Amino acid sequence: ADKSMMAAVPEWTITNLKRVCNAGNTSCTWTFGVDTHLATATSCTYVVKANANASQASGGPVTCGPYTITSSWSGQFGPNNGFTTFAVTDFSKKLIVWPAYTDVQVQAGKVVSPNQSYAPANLPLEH
Amino acid sequence: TPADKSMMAAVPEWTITNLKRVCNAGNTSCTWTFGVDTHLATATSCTYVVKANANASQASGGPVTCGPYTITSSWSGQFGPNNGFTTFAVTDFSKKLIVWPAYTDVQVQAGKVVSPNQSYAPANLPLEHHH
Repeated sequence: ADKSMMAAVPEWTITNLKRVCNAGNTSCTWTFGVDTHLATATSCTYVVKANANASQASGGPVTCGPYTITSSWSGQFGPNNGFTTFAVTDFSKKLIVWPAYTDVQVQAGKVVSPNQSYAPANLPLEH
Repeated sequence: TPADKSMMAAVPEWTITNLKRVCNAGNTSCTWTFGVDTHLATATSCTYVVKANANASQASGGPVTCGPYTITSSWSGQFGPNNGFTTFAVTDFSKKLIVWPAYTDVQVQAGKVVSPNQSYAPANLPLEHHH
């Protein structure tokens, strides 16, 4: 038997996503909004620090409004295809999305356009 | 350029089949076994081993290749240990598609197959095959 874990709600849009890292790459500040389209959007500032290579570091958990956010960077496909995945969880709703951005997309410190939308999945936590 | 873009690919959901975690007695190795069934093709069977000096069940794994897939995993206790959960990242590099199956420790701790099989909608990952 098969069960779809995808929620029957609109995709969540990650708005105006950008990554700004300091000169030494020991701190990267990600800013974005989370717009579920069914409620007021949430604005987030998400800072990842490291002794070296903050852009490769795993971040969080960070709270932003109803969300708990982490991130993980992967160079599994080589540096040219490095990418960061966020895990954005609304614990109250038991919903999770995983926005994922290549370094190519965010390296210039400009906002990613278009905004990217993701379908939430159910996470069967026990409250 | 449009304002917004759905990243969800126009393909059937990938079903993770017969998922099981078995860790050794000292929790220095956990073997996850599961299939990736995209339905568009016959399923791929995978054996995914995560090793650690301690607490392999909490350790990040991969990358491991299984058929066309590259797989990593990360465990999170952000909601407390009773709500620990493992998230996989399963990417088909050639198709530029990725899913993130996620299982709570409660679901897998018995070492028994998770049922029902859980399916996930793939997202597009805009990797550059042409640098």
